[PDB]
Amino acid sequence: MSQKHLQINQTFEELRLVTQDTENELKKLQQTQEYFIIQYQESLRIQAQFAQLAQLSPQERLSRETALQQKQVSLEAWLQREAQTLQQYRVELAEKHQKTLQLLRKQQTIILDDELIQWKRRQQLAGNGGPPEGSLDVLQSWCEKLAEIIWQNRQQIRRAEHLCQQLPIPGPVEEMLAEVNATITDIISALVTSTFIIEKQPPQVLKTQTKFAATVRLLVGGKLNVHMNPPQVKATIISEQQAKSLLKNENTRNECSGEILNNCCVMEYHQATGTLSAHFRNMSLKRIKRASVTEEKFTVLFESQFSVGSNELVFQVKTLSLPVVVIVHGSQDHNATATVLWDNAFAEPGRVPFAVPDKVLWPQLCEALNMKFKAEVQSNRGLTKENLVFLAQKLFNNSSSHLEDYSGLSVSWSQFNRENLPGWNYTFWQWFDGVMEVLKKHHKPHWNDGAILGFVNKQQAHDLLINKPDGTFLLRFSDSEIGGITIAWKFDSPERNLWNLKPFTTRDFSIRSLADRLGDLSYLIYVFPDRPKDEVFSKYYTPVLAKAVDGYVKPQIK
Ligand SMILES: CN(C)C(=O)CCN(C(=O)[C@@H]1CCCN1C(=O)[C@@H](NC(=O)c1cc2cc(C(F)(F)P(=O)(O)O)ccc2s1)C(C)(C)C)c1ccc(-c2nccs2)cc1
Repeated sequence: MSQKHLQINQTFEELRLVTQDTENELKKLQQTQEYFIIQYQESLRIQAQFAQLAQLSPQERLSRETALQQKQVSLEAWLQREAQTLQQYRVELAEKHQKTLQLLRKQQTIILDDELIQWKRRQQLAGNGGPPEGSLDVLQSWCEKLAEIIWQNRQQIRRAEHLCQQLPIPGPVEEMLAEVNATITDIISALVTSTFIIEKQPPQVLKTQTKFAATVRLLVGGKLNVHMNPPQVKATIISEQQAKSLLKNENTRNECSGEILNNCCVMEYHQATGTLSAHFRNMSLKRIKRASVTEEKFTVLFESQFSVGSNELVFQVKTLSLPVVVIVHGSQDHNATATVLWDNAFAEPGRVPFAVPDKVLWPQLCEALNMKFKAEVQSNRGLTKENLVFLAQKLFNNSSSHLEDYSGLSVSWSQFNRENLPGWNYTFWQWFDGVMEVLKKHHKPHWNDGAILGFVNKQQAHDLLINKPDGTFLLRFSDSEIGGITIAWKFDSPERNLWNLKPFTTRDFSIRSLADRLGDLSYLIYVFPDRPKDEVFSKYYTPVLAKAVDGYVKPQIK
């Protein structure tokens, strides 16, 4: 276990102990108050006995009167001392409650403002291919203890308040309790609202009329008996503007930007795991309301209303999903992805709904592109420092081959996916995404195997192959054709020594695969640097299969 995590567990055990201590004190204080009340009635009976001396022999009366006086004077003195003891125990209990609430405040800030935020950030980067955020198991186990400890303390101070109503003692206790109560309502509000979270986000590139899912959960749901009357959670699609004003409490009526089919779900309690979660499995976007379409951000607002405890402590919880870009056609998916990638990667913590920086530094963009690239190609072979130099030369229209020279250069959103690259009809994102699309669709094994060098220009291709045996070739990414793969090969000749074949695209690869095509060209012998062609591609050569129409009753490879 981590050291930061062990300290959290140490504090939970410390908080449990001090809450037991105030429970014991409150039981002692209830006994003192009850005994004091019996003794107060004993003082009224001394008075009643004095009135019963009216019918007594004044010789015997003298004895029974001095005795009643000695009893009254001592019981009166005891009662007065006991009254200050009751006030002192009530102050020492309020001080103890104030002390544990401050330790609980520090503990809750760690759980909610750091550990939960880290998990949410991990879930946010996972949308770009980052490593999975992991189970909410730990955050739930911690939030359960926050709920259990704040509740135990609230019911202790409700019991203390009953005692004060039963026997009021004016003084500093009344304002110490008024303060402890304010601290409790803040802790409970922050805990309830902050633990209503999306476990499984909806798709960030969302086509209308397409089934989609999301999972919301209340981390403290089982501990505060919210599972008793499981609340209905409703999902609505809202705009970036509607989200901004929603958080500033300017929601006019019930603002929304479209309709979600099957947008209602009742939370389900799972006794074994203690989890209270709404699983929306069949949501669908029926319509969307507009104001680029691929730059327009929406969010799925999940809201619910429930109360904590037998009585009415009602909470209205709201949680916004990570921004979503709504497409209708499917061809819009590529540009929508850039808007999502920029948001997921560069959102500053604590931002107002969907504010992103205009510019980032080249190494920040590199981290985002490499994370996306490996998720798309499904490989651990990502963008090397050389590949980054190639993309930096392309993006900045620079000649440097030193990655360090690009360190302090900034890429704006328009430089990434608005303005086209010099002398081209496409943006840097459209070029990079075109490479990912061609690799993902047909060449995942080839990319993983090292068979596609790709991120080299014509001059780099020339200088790598110049001193290689004839038939040495590399597969490169085409500049002129988005999603294109061109063969560069060396073969000594009078005109040129290096040659670039016409690039292939997914349409060509659907008719005949890259491996089948390379296998047909007998003049391609070595895959750069010196790997025999069949060694790298033979695994993927289509074995010619005979057909049923040609008279073959059993499958046959002809
Ligand atoms: C059939 N067979 C046995 C063969 O050997 C035929 C091979 N073949 C050829 O000869 C073809 C036939 C016509 C001339 N051809 C050429 O390739 C000639 N070259 C070129 O035409 C070009 C090279 C490049 C490179 C690029 C780039 F590198 F990608 P970029 O980064 O600037 O974008 C861009 C444009 C061109 S045009 C040449 C001879 C080699 C000079 C072959 C190549 C590709 C295709 C395609 N089919 C489906 C799509 S592309 C079919 C024919």
